[PDB]
Amino acid sequence: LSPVALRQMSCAAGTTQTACTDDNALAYYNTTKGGRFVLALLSDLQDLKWARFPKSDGTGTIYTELEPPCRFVTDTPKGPKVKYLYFIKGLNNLNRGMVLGSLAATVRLQ
Amino acid sequence: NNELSPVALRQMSCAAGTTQTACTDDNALAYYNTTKGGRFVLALLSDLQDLKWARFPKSDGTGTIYTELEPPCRFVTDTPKGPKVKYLYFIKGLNNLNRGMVLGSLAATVRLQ
Repeated sequence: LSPVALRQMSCAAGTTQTACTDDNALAYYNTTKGGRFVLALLSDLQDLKWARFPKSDGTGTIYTELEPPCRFVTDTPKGPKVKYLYFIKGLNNLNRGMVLGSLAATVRLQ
Repeated sequence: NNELSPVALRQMSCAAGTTQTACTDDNALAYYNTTKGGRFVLALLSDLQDLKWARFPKSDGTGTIYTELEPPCRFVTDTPKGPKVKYLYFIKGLNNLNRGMVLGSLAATVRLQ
C-alpha cells in the first residue's frame, strides 16, 4: 500500500473518557479521505486507556480505546527518558509497523 | 513488562538488477536493520522499475547473497530538482510489521505526492 505521511498532534488522554481533560499525549495520525485516522499515542503517563479527538468539522468528539502501553526510552538533553507508546485498540501489524517507523524518525530512540 | 526493543532503519547503497547476472552496479538503496549478527534487509528503493534481485557480497568475502524482490510500489517524492518517481521493493516474503516499518519511515522522512 503506497505510503501516506504520518503526522503528530497533541491530544487529551486519560484513564476514563471523562478523565480526558487537558493535553497530555502526542497522537500519531493519518490524514485520510474524510478525517484523521489516529494510530497511536505517545505519553509520559503509563495508565492511559482512552484518547479524545474533536472532529475537525466541530460536529462532535471521537474517543478511542488504547492498548496496554509499550515502554520505551528516548535520548534527550536531560538524559534518557522513559515514554509509553499506546497503539489504538485493534490496530493491525502493518499500521503498528508504520507507527514504529515514524517513531524512529521523529524521536531519538534508545 | 511490555518493553519496546526498537530500531531505526539504516540505509546502504547496493546492487540490484532484473536478473542475478544483471546485478552489477549500485543502483538502489537498501533499508536494513543492524542485528547483533548481520544486516537484515527489508526493502530496496530505486529509480528503476524492473528490478527483481538485490545483490550483497557475504561479509567474509567468500560469496554472494541474492535477495529476491516483491513487485515494486510506485511513489513520487518532492526533491530540490523537482518531483522524482521512485520504486519501493520489499524483500520477498516480508511480514506486515516490517513492511509497515519501511512505509512508516519513508512517509515520516520524505515528502510525497
